[PDB]
Amino acid sequence: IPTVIETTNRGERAYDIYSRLLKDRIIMLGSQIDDNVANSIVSQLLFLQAQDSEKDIYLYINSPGGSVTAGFAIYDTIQHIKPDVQTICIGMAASMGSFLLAAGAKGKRFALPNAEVMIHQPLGGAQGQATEIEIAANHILKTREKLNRILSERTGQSIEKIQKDTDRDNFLTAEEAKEYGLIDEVMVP
Amino acid sequence: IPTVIETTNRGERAYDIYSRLLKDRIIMLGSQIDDNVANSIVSQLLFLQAQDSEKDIYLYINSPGGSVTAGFAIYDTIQHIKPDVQTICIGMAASMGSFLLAAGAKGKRFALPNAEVMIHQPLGGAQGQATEIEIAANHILKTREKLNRILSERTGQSIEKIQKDTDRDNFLTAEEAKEYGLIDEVMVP
Amino acid sequence: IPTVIETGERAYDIYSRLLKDRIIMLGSQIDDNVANSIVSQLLFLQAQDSEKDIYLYINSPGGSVTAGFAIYDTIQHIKPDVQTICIGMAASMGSFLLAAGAKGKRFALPNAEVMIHQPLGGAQGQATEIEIAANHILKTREKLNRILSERTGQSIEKIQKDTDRDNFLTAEEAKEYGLIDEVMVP
Amino acid sequence: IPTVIETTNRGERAYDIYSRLLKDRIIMLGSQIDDNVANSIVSQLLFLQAQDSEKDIYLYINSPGGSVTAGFAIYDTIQHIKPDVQTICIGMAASMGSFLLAAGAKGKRFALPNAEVMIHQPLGGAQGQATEIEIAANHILKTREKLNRILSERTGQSIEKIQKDTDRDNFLTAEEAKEYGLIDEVMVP
Amino acid sequence: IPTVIETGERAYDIYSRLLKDRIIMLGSQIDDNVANSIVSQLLFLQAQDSEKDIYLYINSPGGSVTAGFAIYDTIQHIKPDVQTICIGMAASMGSFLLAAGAKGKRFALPNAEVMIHQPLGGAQGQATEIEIAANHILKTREKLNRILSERTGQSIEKIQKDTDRDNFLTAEEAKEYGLIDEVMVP
Amino acid sequence: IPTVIYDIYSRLLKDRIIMLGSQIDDNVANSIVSQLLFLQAQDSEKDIYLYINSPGGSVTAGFAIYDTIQHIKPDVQTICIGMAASMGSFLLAAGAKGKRFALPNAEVMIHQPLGGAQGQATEIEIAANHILKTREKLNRILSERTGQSIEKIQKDTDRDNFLTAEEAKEYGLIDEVMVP
Amino acid sequence: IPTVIEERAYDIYSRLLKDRIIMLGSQIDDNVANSIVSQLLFLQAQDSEKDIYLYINSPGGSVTAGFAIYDTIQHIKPDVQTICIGMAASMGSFLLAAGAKGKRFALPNAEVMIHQPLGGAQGQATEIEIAANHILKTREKLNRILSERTGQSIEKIQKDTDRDNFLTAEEAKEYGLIDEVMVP
Amino acid sequence: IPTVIEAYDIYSRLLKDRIIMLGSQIDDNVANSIVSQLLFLQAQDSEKDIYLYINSPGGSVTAGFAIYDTIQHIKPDVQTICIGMAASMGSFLLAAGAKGKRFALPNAEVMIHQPLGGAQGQATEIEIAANHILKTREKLNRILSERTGQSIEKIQKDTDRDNFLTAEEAKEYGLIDEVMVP
Amino acid sequence: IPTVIETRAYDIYSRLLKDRIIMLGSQIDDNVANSIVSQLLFLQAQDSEKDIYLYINSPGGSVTAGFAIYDTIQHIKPDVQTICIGMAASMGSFLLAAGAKGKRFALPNAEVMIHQPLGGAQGQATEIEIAANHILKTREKLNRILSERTGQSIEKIQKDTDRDNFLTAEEAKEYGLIDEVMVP
Amino acid sequence: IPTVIETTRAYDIYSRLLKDRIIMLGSQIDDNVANSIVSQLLFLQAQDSEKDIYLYINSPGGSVTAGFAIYDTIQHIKPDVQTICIGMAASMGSFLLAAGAKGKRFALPNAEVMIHQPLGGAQGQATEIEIAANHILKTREKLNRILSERTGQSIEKIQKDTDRDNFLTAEEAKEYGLIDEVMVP
Amino acid sequence: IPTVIETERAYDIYSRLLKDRIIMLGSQIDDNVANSIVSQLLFLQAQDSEKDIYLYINSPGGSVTAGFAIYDTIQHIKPDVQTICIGMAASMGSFLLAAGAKGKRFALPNAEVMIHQPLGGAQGQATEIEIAANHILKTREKLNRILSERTGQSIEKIQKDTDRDNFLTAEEAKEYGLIDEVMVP
Repeated sequence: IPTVIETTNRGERAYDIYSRLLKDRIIMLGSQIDDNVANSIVSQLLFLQAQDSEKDIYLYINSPGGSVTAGFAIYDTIQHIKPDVQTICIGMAASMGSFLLAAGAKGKRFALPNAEVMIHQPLGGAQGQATEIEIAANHILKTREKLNRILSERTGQSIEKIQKDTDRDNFLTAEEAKEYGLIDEVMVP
Repeated sequence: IPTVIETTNRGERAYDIYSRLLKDRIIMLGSQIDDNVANSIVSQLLFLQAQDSEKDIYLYINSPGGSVTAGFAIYDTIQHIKPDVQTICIGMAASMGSFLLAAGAKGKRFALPNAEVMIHQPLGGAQGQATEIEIAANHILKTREKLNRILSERTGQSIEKIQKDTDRDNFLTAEEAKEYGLIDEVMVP
Repeated sequence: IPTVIETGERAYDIYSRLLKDRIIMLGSQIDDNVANSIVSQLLFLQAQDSEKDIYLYINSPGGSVTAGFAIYDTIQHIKPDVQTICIGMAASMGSFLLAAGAKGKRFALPNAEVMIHQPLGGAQGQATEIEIAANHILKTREKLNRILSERTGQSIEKIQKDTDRDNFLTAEEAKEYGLIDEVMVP
Repeated sequence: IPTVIETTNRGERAYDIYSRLLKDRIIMLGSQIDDNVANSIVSQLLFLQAQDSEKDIYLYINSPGGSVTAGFAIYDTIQHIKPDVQTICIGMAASMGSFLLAAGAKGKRFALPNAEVMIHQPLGGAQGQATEIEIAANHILKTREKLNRILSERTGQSIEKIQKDTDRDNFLTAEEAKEYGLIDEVMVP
Repeated sequence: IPTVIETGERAYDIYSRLLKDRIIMLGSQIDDNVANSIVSQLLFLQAQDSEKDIYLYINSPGGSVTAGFAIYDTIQHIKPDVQTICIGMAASMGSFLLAAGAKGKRFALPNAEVMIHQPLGGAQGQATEIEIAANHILKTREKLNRILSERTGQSIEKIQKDTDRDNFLTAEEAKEYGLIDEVMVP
Repeated sequence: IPTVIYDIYSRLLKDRIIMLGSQIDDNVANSIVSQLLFLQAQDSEKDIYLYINSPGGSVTAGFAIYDTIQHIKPDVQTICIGMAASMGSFLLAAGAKGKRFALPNAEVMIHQPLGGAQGQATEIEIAANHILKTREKLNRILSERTGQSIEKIQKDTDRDNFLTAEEAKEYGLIDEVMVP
Repeated sequence: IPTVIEERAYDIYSRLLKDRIIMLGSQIDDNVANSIVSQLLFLQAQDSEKDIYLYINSPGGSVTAGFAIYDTIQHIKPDVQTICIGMAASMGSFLLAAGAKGKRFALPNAEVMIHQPLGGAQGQATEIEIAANHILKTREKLNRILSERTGQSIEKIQKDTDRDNFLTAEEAKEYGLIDEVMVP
Repeated sequence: IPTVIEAYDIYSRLLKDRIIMLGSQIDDNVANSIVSQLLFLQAQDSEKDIYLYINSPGGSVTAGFAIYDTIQHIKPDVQTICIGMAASMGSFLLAAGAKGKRFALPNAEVMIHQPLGGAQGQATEIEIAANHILKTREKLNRILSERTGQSIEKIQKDTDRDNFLTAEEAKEYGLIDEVMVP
Repeated sequence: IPTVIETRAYDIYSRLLKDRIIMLGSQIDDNVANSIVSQLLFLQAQDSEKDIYLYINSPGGSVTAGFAIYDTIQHIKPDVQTICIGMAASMGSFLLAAGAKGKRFALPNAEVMIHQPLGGAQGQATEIEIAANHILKTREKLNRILSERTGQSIEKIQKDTDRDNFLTAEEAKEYGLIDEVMVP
Repeated sequence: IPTVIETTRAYDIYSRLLKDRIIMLGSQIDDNVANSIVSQLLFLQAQDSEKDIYLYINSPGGSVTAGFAIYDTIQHIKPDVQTICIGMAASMGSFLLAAGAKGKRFALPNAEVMIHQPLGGAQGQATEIEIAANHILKTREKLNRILSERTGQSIEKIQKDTDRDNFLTAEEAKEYGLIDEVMVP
Repeated sequence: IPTVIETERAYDIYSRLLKDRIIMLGSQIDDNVANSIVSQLLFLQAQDSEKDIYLYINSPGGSVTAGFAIYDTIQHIKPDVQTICIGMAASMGSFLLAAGAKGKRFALPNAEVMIHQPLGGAQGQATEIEIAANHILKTREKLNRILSERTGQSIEKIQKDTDRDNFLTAEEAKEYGLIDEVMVP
């Protein structure tokens, strides 16, 4: 991670490249989504709204997904803030990564031509007593319904179709992701 | 594991201690119940029926429990064979051990005075997709119903009461196990 | 494993004395070593008497499909009828071997469980190596479904549907399905 | 962990993203609650009161919970300081996290629409002699009572209801959490 | 474990040859596996002769309470008198079994040690789970103290006091306490 | 720990606040002793505020902090947050008289020191004598600081003794419970 | 391993050995090869005229261990029938094709797999060259022998073994690895 | 490394001359960094050439496409220079440079091959994984076909096993334009 | 361990047991002590008059396990001759001294070592005190018995066992740990 | 790693020596280390395309590929790169030492130079092992060819002398043509 | 381990050779091994205290303590104990070889003998290290003195020869006095 040096009338500024890009309202999500990652992204979003609530924000996504709970922290923050959040998929947007890709501002969800999108049903686990397993089962099914419902609103697909299409891992081309309604445009070079 | 050797007209017979007791129609269950242990108990039961279909068999139980399916293999074999199987609890009959104790011939289920009996919910696990966790949850809840129903048939308790009494680990005195109907008598002196 | 002595002096282990009554016990996972023992017992029993029934008790979570087919083919190869009796659980290749018993003589005890599902495998390496591995496992699936179809009376398409994920069956459901012939009372 | 560099009369002052938000009286909790996290949250609260004892503090919560003890250190510091501490649930407030969510200024406790709240009873361990195990059991039962008592005061639900509701893991939607009295309002986009 | 032979041909190990003289050697930690062997030997010895005394040698750090009660209850259930002889160390459940021997026939060799103490255990998980486990181990403590009171002649309250921490007793001190009846001479 | 290029603990040290929020080992004791010595050098008259959330740790490390507290000129106020257990409770009771506090839901625990002995009987005797000797040291100082007798403290610390904040005040480990 | 008593006491494999049946139900290493070879030597010494039955369920293994069994089969007087049950893979399928002509069998659902020998090489470039030459030379030996026993050309075998190649019993017969599929 | 605190390391120094250095395996972290450098350099100057030095055993196909698509998206020409080795996804990124501006040093090696992957689980899951990796192979082949001039059929044959090229053979293949002479 | 058959298959240790010889050639733990005690009780049952020969090559071990063997030796009727071969250290040297008076031997190059017992204690100060009190009491028990068996004063043994003390067989004889050094 | 502070700016000792156009190679040669050496070489050329560069070499060698990244960069850039062996130049380290500018290859009196044949490994099918064998033999030929051209030895002689580990004295390395002079004192 | 049946009684090969009064030492010398060999020597003496015993030695040595248990047993019993070195007699194994009956110590023509210092360890306080130091030095003296008596070599020579590993040819072992003859053919 290289450093960019910027000189001002008051003194020198040492930015790492991500922080230099944040200066231009660009946020780079390039890893698995967890609590520490979600914390960072939410904080960048809150900060950027505070700087200017009218200017667009650019969220670059290259992510195999991860925690559904961490993903919803990002999702809710995007919808809560005033600025439009553009979403750009580079490389891969899988599971919760694709859910956040589809969460960008209407008309401002993009994928580069060779980017891949994957949709699937959530993964979890349960150990212990039968009643403990029932509780964990009921919970994962409930979050599944919630993910499908929201994805339905954002793509225009029926909840029933999404249920069918996510039963097993579903890899989508950038053009297929447009057809599906996950993105609005493929950014042709 | 000590050896016992006996003289017959036509030569010498060296038995391990458990084999010598099996000659007298006694089976010792003193470990966790797994597929191997179940395979041994079932074979021992089938052998003893084939030797004499009239005479009682004696199953001593010191078991913390284990596999439900391995437990049912034993349970179903006990109910299938012609001879009465007496069940004697020594030390502890926990979980599937207590289910097997209650499975003995009615009137012939016993515990020694300081023996412990424990009843609980079946334990399990599942990892993977929501739908996979649903199948495994539905399954453990089904085997719980099955265990509760049989226990009800054998103890005289209601299914609703067994459901309540097994929600958490429930430790029983030998006399408490008689009152519950898991055994028939507490063996003095 | 307990010992049984009968009258020189015959010293049998418990499974060997049961083998004397033509009883074979499968109470573990099916791997090459297990399959080799079962096949060997089946060949021994036919060598002893090619007319008398053989009794195969099954309590198995399954295992190697290939080891399962060794047992399956040996059952169909030999002359004696092989009765299959499910105790506890017949899962994966276990259930397949249960359905493989002599027609009219496939049994389960009342509380025995049956589970049917897809074969499991793996593939690592180059795209073409993964393709070969996928083609292979999809072919063994078809082979399993076709045989299972013949033995149950269910269509190949139904078995494909019913095995997509783990399918737990009660003893009564297994009979209704055609995996067994009778549930054994008492 | 991105950097924000501000120009001040003195020179070039750089903050990590969380430190720039701290300047806006925003504290970000996005992890397990252990003694290190508690020490950090507490220090941030003590710092913000010293900067301004009148203005509100904003505490964002995305936490699986953790140490009851570390959780109470944060709870007690919140009630101690003069400024109102608004609490906002993003993603998940589970266990001691939901307790801290309920701990915000009354009328100023929030969750974003897709945030989840989980309540449960405390977890612990006890090894050794029967009397040592008795000491540990008595202690965890007292902290359970204490947690229930405070939650009652924060939510308006009875101790008897909370005890029943926290016997096993209890997952709540944002709207259910509001109904329960754990939060005051669900923040609409 | 050396072999002894009696002239078919009788090949015994040393413990097997001692079992002929109704001697059982308990010289290890007490678990279900060990309790299995001891209970079996006791049942076998009763079936051979229900009048003759049984000799139980004890060199044990103790172990599982429930496994110990399997042995304890079997000793009380069978017809023959079980003499207990402590060699080296009888600790915890070992000391409990030593005290369990037929009244008048509990022995320790002069330099043997006896230790009495609280039962040990563990609880993990929810507050309610820890409560159940705490209640259980307190209950079994009460059961052990109650029986030790009967067996030794000391009051329940004195045993509770004396087992709060590890309490090492000399052979003579164990006789004074009522755990044994006589110190074996010479 | 939110950082400015001043981490959060350094900004509080500027207010004469020392935060103890971990186990007490030689490194932690080093840091706190150094902070205590530093704050004295800044101003030898102004109070110091020591927040305690500690499961305890090394008796040796705790004593370095204890003795440093008594050695320096300024009063050191002790404030228990969350939990002060073991050597943490000892350091709580070690603050300036009238200036020992606990927040309402804070917990205090007192007990015996723990240790180990390995090797020859005489080596085990030396180590047993040493730990018994340090227990007497701790009990004596606790007696002086709580107002309870050494005889009662020996009884009360035989096993893990968990105290409520109001019970800790009643015991004399703290002076006040900080409302609200 | 169960016991059989006639008084004599065999394990089941030892019982079958009396009927001149050898079972190969594992990976082929030096230990396994030693046991098979010894059984073949024993059976010939018992009776040099009667057929031997070699049941094969093997994922294969060591080529060198496989050739120890192969050469022993061709060296002894009695015909060795090979019967594939379950799977004959790699060196296992090589030994299946090594059975007496007209007497190589597979059961109807048995699998046969053929492929390249596998190996490793570490060290200096010259050491890697030697190991490469060696494994290429053993490949040619395998192909040449398979060619004689199946009737397929060396060019064809080279191509069909380039990657893993799975065959049904019927396909294996058509290939020339076995003579008949054992019905019913 | 080496460092000026002023930290301002050697790569930051080169970044100011519009030089990006790829000297490791290609994963998401590396792709993140490269993509960010590419976007930053375009923001500094939309028309000035960018220089990307490649010494890589390859890595993630998905991360490799992140860098690839960013190269094609931005306005500046991205020159690619192979030093040492450009293997698998590395060689793919070398071929991705501005036409006429893909280079290798004389003793640099290039290796092309099939994509590598895995699959465990049910027959249907292995099928899904197999179909996907076969689809990404077609995707890689078609793009390489466009960038080298070779046909899809040829590239398929030539990438069946690991194929090591000299810099001169890489030029002949059309993976690079010139071999950089001293 | 080799087997010996009579006209009836013993192993070497089982064969020597017929000559009333018990071999102690390992650490002393509860398992070993169980075997030795059982052999002692077995040999008394056969013949309560004849001598028993206990060969000792041991680094010692559990003090508790040693006392099981010690107390059994004193309890039984026959004399127990102790012969040190190689090394008798820790509880081994204690059992060597436990032999019948006049009948404790070592071979010329056999070595004897005496030292204080070893132990461990973790936990609360009071638990550590109990464990310290215990090990000090067992040390007093050991010195007291060694005093009686050797003729040296309790105060001398205490001094001499402070650290590890290696004795030549001749030095062991002078100490009173053995009676004679067996020649040649 | 100590700091040097200049007043006019904190420097790493290495970046302070880089002001004097000195590059230090004091470790195994892998892709990271090569990346760093190449970057330093390209940076010094940007600073001054005419002035000489000083490459100190203390290396047990390593990756052949990473070694060639450095070698080709040295040949590519305009400035002369002097090579100085301190302690040990083994394997690829000796190849790089021999790759310095003509007349400007040095070793200190007690510095050791070791030459040997490249190492590798191959697992899998016969055909995969064949591919890996061919590749390493081809890089052996390439290394020997370049060494032949710079030492003045025949390829035949270099092949024989690199068959196994061949340790050379500083004077012996000079006789062999791997260096030009031994640096006195 | 192969079985041999006599008309029916089953021996393992080692037990069958023990019938012919042959003991096979083909392992490291430790307390378990010593216990076995000692028991075989006492067993063979009890069978016939006049007939010779044959001890075959293929051993890298091991425990000095365990070695002396065997050594002292050889000299204590009445039968002559022949020692035959096959393969290797090293460390304590060469000591036991020299410990056979005079005139009856042999090595097969390609067998190797090695003699050296005993090896040990010491951990803890200075006085504890001092104790272990004195012990192993005394043990060194005891071994040297016995080797001197059995080889006819001086203590001073053996001390110098065992300072580091000394590998001997069978013919060298004869000239040294560890054996009496090299066995042809």
